[PDB]
Amino acid sequence: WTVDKGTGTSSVVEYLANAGPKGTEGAMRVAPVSVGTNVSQVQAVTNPGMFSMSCMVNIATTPGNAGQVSIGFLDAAGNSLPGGVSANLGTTTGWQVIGKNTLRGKVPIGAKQVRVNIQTVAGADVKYAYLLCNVVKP
Amino acid sequence: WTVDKGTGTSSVVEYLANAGPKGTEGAMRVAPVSVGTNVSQVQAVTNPGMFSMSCMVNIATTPGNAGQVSIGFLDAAGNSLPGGVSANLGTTTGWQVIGKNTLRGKVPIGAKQVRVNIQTVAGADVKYAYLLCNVVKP
Repeated sequence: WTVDKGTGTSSVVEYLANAGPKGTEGAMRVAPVSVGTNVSQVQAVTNPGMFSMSCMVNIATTPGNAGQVSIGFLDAAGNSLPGGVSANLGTTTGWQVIGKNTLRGKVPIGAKQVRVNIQTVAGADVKYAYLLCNVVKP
Repeated sequence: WTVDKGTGTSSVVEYLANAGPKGTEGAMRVAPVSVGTNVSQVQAVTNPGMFSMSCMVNIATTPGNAGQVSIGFLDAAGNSLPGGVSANLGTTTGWQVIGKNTLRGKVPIGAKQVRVNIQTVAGADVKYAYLLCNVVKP
């Protein structure tokens, strides 16, 4: 996972053992300060395809929308393509599922890469687990 | 194939025509000096998957165990993952099959690349042929 805290120098992004939904699995806690932190991963993908992702998110505290989880597609040169999807985390506390009707779609024509990004706003304390994406091809 | 002789500048790694098991195919001869020579190749692979590999090896001379053939898995970021396997070449001379109950397993989740390494110890002279690995999946 690529952790970009930006200028948010003291932002806390940490692995926590036994902190997931069941208490037996790992979790990633992101607590940005002043400015937001983005955690991302990029992998190879090809058209045609269909995808759906689910996430386990536990927002402890937030000053508003806690952030967003996004899926983007890139061509061979790294340029963004149409077909991106995003799910806002909201403000409701407790372990919850993201995102049933949001993080889904078709693999865009020309896509070489798929990138997931987890954005947590400044002032939010959120734990993430089970970042599961599946891409099914014909 | 990537030939890494390490500190052994005098190590001999050569292609030999008509030197394989049948006398009609190519073979690679490795005769390392001072330190062992490692020949490797990396290719992309991802979960889900299962794999098995076989090798044809002819040990001409060896001081001890002639070396090993290994398969390892790496993610996109270059981290080594569990599920690696290795097969020792032993001391028996003549064309023989390596990897039957050793170079096999499941592709670990998160794996983005698979790397084979052929290791020949210093002072050993062995020929390799038919380095056939299969990952069953489309």
